[PDB]
Amino acid sequence: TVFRQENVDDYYDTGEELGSGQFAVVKKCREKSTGLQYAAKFIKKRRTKSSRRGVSREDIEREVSILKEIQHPNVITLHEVYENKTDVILILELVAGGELFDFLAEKESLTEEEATEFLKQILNGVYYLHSLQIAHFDLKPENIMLLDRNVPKPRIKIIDFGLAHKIDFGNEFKNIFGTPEFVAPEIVNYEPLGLEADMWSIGVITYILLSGASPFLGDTKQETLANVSAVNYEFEDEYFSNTSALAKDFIRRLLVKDPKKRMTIQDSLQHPWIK
Repeated sequence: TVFRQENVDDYYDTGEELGSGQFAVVKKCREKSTGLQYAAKFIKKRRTKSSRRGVSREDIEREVSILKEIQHPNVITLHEVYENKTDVILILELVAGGELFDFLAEKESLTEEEATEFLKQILNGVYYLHSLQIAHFDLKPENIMLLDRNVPKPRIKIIDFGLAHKIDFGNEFKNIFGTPEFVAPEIVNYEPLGLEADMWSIGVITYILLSGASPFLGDTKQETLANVSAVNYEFEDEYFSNTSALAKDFIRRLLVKDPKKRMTIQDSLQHPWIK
């Protein structure tokens, strides 16, 4: 697809560098016409099939396609897309609240009920995405942001749709990817993928959110993958002594190897722990 060919500097003022990925760098910018702040994500193009640097115009085309379709309070929103000879620039909503977990890193330690409030927002955004048959495939702590950390009730924002896919009927998807510690066995074992993968990740998130420890993180890359596939984890008393039976049941129904027997997003919203 053809994106805006005009120079981004004609419409925005470049600023500080918010973050930085492997094949992408994000900067803080301000639209000249409105004075409003946004985030500029520069994705370097591959433009050379044999090249292992940059992103293919198939992966870029896909992420923007998903983004352009998204429109929910708990998910990042796309403003504009530009491109030149070396980059594809995505002007995205500015999310400067930082990582949810780093915000919770502040004492006055979260009550189980207060923890549910934040998870609820995560479920809300996932609910919205799955309803559109969209699997994020990269749900983990660092992609769970806050719009503003200086308000009574901080709003969580789900970002980074670099791995997101549109689950279409017929023709399955199996590719291997993501971060070992937060991926589902179907991803590790190169098996057919669907929306059930995000639900697994959510269970990993809640597990960490409530205990502060990871359920499958091992001493090495191999050990972690083995813990995931074998779905071996425990609720050691040292971390789950103050966790209700409902909170554990909720996680158990998400950390299940068989994708078809794993709770769906709609099932999680009606779970007695979520109410």
